[PDB]
Amino acid sequence: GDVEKGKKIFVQKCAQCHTVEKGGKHKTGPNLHGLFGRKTGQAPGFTYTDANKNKGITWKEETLMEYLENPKKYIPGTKMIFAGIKKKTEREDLIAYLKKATNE
Amino acid sequence: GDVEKGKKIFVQKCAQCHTVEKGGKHKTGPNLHGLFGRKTGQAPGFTYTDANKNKGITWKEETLMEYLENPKKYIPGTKMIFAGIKKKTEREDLIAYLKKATNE
Amino acid sequence: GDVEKGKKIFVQKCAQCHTVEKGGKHKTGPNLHGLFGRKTGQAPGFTYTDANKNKGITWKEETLMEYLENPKKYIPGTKMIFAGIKKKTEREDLIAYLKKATNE
Ligand code: HEC
Ligand code: HEC
Ligand code: HEC
Repeated sequence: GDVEKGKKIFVQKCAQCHTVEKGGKHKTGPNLHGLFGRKTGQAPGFTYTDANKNKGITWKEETLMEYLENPKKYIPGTKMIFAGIKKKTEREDLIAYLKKATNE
Repeated sequence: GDVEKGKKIFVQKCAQCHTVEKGGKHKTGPNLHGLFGRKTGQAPGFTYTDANKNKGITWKEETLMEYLENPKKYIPGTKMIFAGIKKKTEREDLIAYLKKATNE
Repeated sequence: GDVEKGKKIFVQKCAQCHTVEKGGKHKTGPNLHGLFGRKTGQAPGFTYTDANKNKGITWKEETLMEYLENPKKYIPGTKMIFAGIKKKTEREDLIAYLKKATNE
């Protein structure tokens, strides 16, 4: 595989939601560092859909090749954009900030 | 709730689509200034889905807690990304612009 | 139509995914230069959905007016955000890059 071309593909189609560096930050999507040889939905600090959290497979060339071809087909129920916040604590904190920030 | 903590959440999951400050601009989503105590779909100058426009509830701790847990469940039909432009005149202006810029 | 207003509409609701200038880059969506008088899904260098690729209509005021009011109704199956990579080649390159970058 051509790593050089890979980078460019990532910048145009993935970077908007993903970071790859170690210690990288979470955005719309989880940080991808340490992806290979690891099971789906295990990036620390990120809240996945139950589907991505339980797909159960290990990310590698074969699995990635099939997933990236059609994510929704490989993992029915996965969501690429905001679909809500599960943790009650998280929602509470967000709402606290909102009651303050939107009340200038 | 924790205001600080909530800000990091907003920045990571909401900022790309929402502004909170008074007079702040609409983006993909409506500016959220004066959210609390206001009825759904009432931000001046933003075109909501008929669903969000007519949900008929008032934004507050409880209503927001349920909505943020699962947006589309609370307001079936709500759209997070471009789903079209209702106003005929707006589509006309936009098209006149494209007619100019894409042929230049 | 009012081009000046049209430019404002495009900046707020289209710019994030589309460029218009000749030689413009492809982002989430395809560069739109040369849109008028061309068949759907004909932008060089962009991988459209089979739906957008074969809608078979010519982009003109009449067609755009309908499309812009409700895209998915006009072209069912069309996707506005990442829905997968068709070409096995790109997937291999992307995966080769990830293999390196995510392993820092
Ligand atoms: C935002 C609009 C995204 C774009 C564009 C891309 N991805 Fe993504 N990805 C996104 C989210 C929110 C999620 C999780 C969804 C869920 O169901 O919880 C993901 C997840 C992945 C994963 C799996 C990670 C894991 O299981 O730990 C991979 C491997 C992945 N995304 C890859 C990927 C690539 C390579 C992209 C560009 C081609 C890409 N994504 C774009 C959000 C978004
Ligand atoms: C990203 C979040 C987008 C936004 C916002 C807008 N568009 Fe888009 N558009 C996007 C994609 C990914 C695609 C292709 C979808 C597919 O099925 O492959 C498109 C396509 C168009 C087209 C047709 C291009 C062609 O036939 O060659 C047009 C005419 C178009 N989009 C226009 C457009 C305008 C004017 C927008 C704002 C009002 C707009 N798009 C937003 C992604 C996104
Ligand atoms: C991307 C686009 C987003 C993201 C990532 C978030 N929201 Fe927001 N939001 C968006 C839109 C286009 C709409 C309106 C949808 C429709 O018309 O059906 C909204 C609306 C809200 C609302 C209700 C506003 C109102 O009734 O006046 C709220 C309270 C809201 N969104 C909040 C919100 C928060 C706190 C987010 C982060 C967790 C968030 N959104 C993300 C679009 C988008």
